[PDB]
Amino acid sequence: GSHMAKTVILDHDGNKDDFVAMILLLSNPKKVNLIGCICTDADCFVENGFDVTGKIMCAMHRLIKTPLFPIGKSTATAVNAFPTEWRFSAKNLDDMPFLNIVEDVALWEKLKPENEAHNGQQLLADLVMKSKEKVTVCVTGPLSNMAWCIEKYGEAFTSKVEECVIMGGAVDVGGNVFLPTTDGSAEWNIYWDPPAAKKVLCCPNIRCVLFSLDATNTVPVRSVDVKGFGAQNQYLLSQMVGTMWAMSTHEEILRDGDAYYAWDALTAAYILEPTIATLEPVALDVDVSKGKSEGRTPRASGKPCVHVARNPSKQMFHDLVFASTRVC
Amino acid sequence: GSHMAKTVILDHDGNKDDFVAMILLLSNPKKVNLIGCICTDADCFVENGFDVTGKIMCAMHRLIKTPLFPIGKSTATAVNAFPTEWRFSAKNLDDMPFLNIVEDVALWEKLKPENEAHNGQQLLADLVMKSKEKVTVCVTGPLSNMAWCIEKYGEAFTSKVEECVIMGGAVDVGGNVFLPTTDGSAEWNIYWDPPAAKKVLCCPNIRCVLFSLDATNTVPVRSVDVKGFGAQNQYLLSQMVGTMWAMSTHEEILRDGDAYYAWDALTAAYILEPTIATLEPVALDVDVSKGKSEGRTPRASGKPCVHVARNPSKQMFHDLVFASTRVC
Ligand SMILES: Nc1ncnc2c([C@@H]3N[C@H](CO)[C@@H](O)[C@H]3O)c[nH]c12
Ligand SMILES: Nc1ncnc2c([C@@H]3N[C@H](CO)[C@@H](O)[C@H]3O)c[nH]c12
Ligand SMILES: [Ca+2]
Ligand SMILES: [Ca+2]
Ligand code: NI
Ligand code: NI
Ligand code: NI
Ligand code: NI
Ligand code: NI
Ligand code: NI
Ligand code: NI
Repeated sequence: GSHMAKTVILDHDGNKDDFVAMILLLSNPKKVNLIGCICTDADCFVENGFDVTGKIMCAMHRLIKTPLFPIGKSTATAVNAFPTEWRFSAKNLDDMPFLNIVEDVALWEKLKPENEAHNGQQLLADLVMKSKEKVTVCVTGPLSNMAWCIEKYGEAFTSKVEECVIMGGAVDVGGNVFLPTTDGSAEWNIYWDPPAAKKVLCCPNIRCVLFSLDATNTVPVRSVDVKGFGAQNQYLLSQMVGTMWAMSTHEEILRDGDAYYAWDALTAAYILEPTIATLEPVALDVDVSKGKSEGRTPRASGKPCVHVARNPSKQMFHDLVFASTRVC
Repeated sequence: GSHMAKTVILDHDGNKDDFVAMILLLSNPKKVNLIGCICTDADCFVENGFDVTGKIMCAMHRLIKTPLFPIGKSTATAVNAFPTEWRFSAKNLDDMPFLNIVEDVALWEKLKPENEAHNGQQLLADLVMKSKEKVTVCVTGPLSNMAWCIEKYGEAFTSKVEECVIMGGAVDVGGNVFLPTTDGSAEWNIYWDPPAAKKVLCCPNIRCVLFSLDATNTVPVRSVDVKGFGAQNQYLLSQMVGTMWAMSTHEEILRDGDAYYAWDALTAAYILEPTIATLEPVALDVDVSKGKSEGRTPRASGKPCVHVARNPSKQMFHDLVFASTRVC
């Protein structure tokens, strides 16, 4: 009652924080048996995110013998697209020396054609439904794949979900989608596909834990913390996460306080440490209009939709990330 | 006639290629005795450029016992600043795990106060005038510091320069300065301070070797090459340079063919291997006007100003970069 790992699927969209989330889950096999990953063409170009997922999988398998697992490119399409500039980060990671260790590249090239054949939405449905135990789905991209599963299979899928831990939305704080067509009240993961997020977030048959901006604002990614990885540069996982975070520490300056946060990574951290945040049940009325408020997740004007994460512990997050990135 | 290392100062502005340049020079003590570095607040924020210069110097000193050396922040200011977004690269590098190894960070905090007192321009003049050998000055940022020295000390300075190997200009090809007020004909290093450039490039008392876009267009930083560093991830210098390049391989897509190149690195490569390119003597009419063609370096309607690098060897560049990055 403590020695059995949770079965987990990571449903991501391939930016730096998604892969830090992936590394936190995969680096902790005592707690997490990662049985598959989905990548969506949202905050990455899916082929890049796909390759990076495969090569992280292969490196961890090489170093600490975590299992290999199916990886599937979702064919979900945007309602509203991410800024193209942000979506290149998976290509940069694909080219990094830590993701081009020769043994890792060889194994991934052997495994790629089989994973190529998967459709990511069907894979999420198949992995959950074929799992012996209930599965925790960690969603760090849009909710498009979860919605597709719910629509297609209803309770035959949702009854096999333990919980869905989700990075998305903004409840009692401002959004982070700043465009001439928007009011700034929406968060990006929701904005990408609002109807998907409405279908999932208020589906009565799943437990949704929601790491909204309310909580993710507590963990800015800053230089003074990032420099910490230097002391443990001999570990591949510190090189990876250290580099991933270092690639982002200027964004707060460049965008005038609109920081890069460890959004996805904190979300995944909850799976690893359930006491890192307290939960608050909330009813949500997800805005699916095509006005300026598109994508907003305001409290409904009302039975709870989601358990909203509150007051996350910066210190626990820090200790998990640094301990995890010393694993190998 | 080959066993005596050249005496070199790197006069740079702190971007990823400036540092790959610094690395090619410092990793090859048999060929190059690096006696100083100047950093200008142009394609970086100077405090970041300064720190990264120091920590690279400290890392190489620890690993292969290359000498320490003075480093100074120039007080040169922009006529036309680099795009702000580009300038943050040295902040990202400052935060990288390979540039935060405890021993190197500790040595650099010990040396920083003494280097902080230096004035970049004054340091450049002092080092050249006090050298026993004539000094090859590698310039990979704007020409502001060379122009200051030539102006203040005349022959006192210029007679102590072997040659100035400069990244700048575009002679028979287009520029890379793409702004609402410019015609695309000028190159960034010249455009940052055109009068300084005009003062050095046609200075009758200095040999200038110019790596303009004509040559540098041969060495785009491309994923298929960058992925090679993975095979060398055990060497610190391949982690640095592989990461520096992998941070930039997306730019060719992002700016629709306007690629990231190994501009400054090829410039330094010439100092290491003079047969990497051939030289053509060319008189230049550097444009200092405030219109569309500000910063252009056209052929003049004259005695040679510079010796322009031509048809650089892509293969020799590759072999030198990959050999140098296995040094430690
Ligand atoms: N500036 C930025 N650069 C790259 N990615 C992102 C995101 C992505 N969307 C979620 C948080 O809004 C989280 O899943 C991020 O991966 C938001 N802002 C970003
Ligand atoms: N896109 C870009 N990102 C970052 N830096 C640069 C430069 C800098 N200017 C010179 C080439 O024009 C070279 O010395 C570079 O360091 C040009 N384009 C850049
Ligand atoms: Ca994400
Ligand atoms: Ca430069
Ligand atoms: Ni147990
Ligand atoms: Ni399969
Ligand atoms: Ni710590
Ligand atoms: Ni600003
Ligand atoms: Ni000799
Ligand atoms: Ni001094
Ligand atoms: Ni384009």
